[PDB]
Amino acid sequence: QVLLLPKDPDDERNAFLEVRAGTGGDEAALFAGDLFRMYSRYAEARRWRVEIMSASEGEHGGYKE
RNA sequence: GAGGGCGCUUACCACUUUGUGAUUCAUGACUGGGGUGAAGUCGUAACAAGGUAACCGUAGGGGAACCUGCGGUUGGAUCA
Ligand SMILES: [Mg+2]
Ligand SMILES: [Mg+2]
Ligand SMILES: [Mg+2]
Ligand SMILES: [Mg+2]
Ligand SMILES: [Mg+2]
Ligand SMILES: [Mg+2]
Repeated sequence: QVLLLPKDPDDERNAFLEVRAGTGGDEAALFAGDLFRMYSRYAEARRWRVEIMSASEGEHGGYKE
């Protein structure tokens, strides 16, 4: 029942969280503004730095990338 | 002796070889389009007079649907 056997490289490194619109077009680019709101609020629960480097917005709102 | 056989020889002829051409299948850097997409970008050309009535031939032009010229057609509308 011992829990920490293996090692893990890359495991503490910072991420590049990319979110892209799938099927739906203007609405798949409108749920993508709610996955970014899912993880950017999760990264503030445990004190991380979101850094919006590139973002192209949808027509009716959200993010297409 | 006549005649036959063997040999030789010539004629026809299969193998095989050379030249060139047709044709069909495979393939080829690349390129012209075509078809299918439960989402993208740029427009809105068509269907209502679709907001420039559409369309046919042809010609020229333009990212693209197209647009314009000349002729034609009604498979156009409104005529108070
Ligand atoms: Mg139109
Ligand atoms: Mg117009
Ligand atoms: Mg018109
Ligand atoms: Mg027109
Ligand atoms: Mg018409
Ligand atoms: Mg012109």
